[PDB]
Amino acid sequence: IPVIEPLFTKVTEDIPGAEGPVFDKNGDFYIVAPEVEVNGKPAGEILRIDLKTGKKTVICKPEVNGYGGIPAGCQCDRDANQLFVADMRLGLLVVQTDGTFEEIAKKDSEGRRMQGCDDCAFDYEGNLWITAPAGEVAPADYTRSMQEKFGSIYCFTTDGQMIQVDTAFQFPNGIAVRHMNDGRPYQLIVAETPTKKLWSYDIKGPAKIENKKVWGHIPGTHEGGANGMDFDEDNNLLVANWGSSHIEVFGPDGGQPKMRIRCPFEKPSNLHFKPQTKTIFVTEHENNAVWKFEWQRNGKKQYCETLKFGIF
Ligand SMILES: [Ca+2]
Ligand SMILES: [Ca+2]
Repeated sequence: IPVIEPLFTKVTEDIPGAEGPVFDKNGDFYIVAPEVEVNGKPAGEILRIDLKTGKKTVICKPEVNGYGGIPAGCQCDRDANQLFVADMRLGLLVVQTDGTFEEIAKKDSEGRRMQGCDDCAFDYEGNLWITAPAGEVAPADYTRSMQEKFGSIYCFTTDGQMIQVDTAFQFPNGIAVRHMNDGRPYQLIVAETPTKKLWSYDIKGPAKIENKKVWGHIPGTHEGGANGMDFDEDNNLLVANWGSSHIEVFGPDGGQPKMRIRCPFEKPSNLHFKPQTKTIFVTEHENNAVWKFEWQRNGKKQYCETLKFGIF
């Protein structure tokens, strides 16, 4: 398995548990700091990073009824410059660029308590697919499915429904949607961290998946495994292999990595492409920093890069 060593450039640092790198519609860059604490209690932050200077600005410190959040993953919205944020303590949040936020739901479509979320991914139809490795959201005691299999997967539909699509995962983490050339959602890819497995489902429609299958295998015996992921324009899946010092690259068909990217740090956590470029921004937990490197090609367009009123 070939391994490349691209040049990594430091962007900024000192961001506890650096995660969820994302770009909004205007090209602004954001990341979350889920491990920031205050007196032993969660006080995670959402930050905007000035790429020119690397200077940080906390735009939001989510808290609901005295319960601080643990924001971990983000997705940019198309129909408005707002961010959807997976929070391990608060569930799903919608955050405005001015710092105002709102909790999306405390219960799913079946009326059961919402679980803490980790990452999310929009399909081109506007449906948001979410991984939920934590137990019930605040005020319930914080728990995570690292050992027990109670992690779930949700789909937040365009018509505002929060539907659990599956469960029994041992820490579902990264998640990505594979689209057909016609732009139709084809497959859902879900990372299950400790098991070193990538799972796939066939997407038949909103909140409708079937044919669960082991899609890929993550290398290493190390503690950890697949964390965040994203597709490049050719549908190659880049996966942060937390604890391995590498970012695995899978071909459209899955299986074993077609190649690996060696990182100058042991714990890559998540990644994201800068729109219209080959630039990938990577968050990592060794130094709690954000880095960037050049990929061999542009990233797959994110949902908020698509046009609602586009002819072609
Ligand atoms: Ca994650
Ligand atoms: Ca990403």
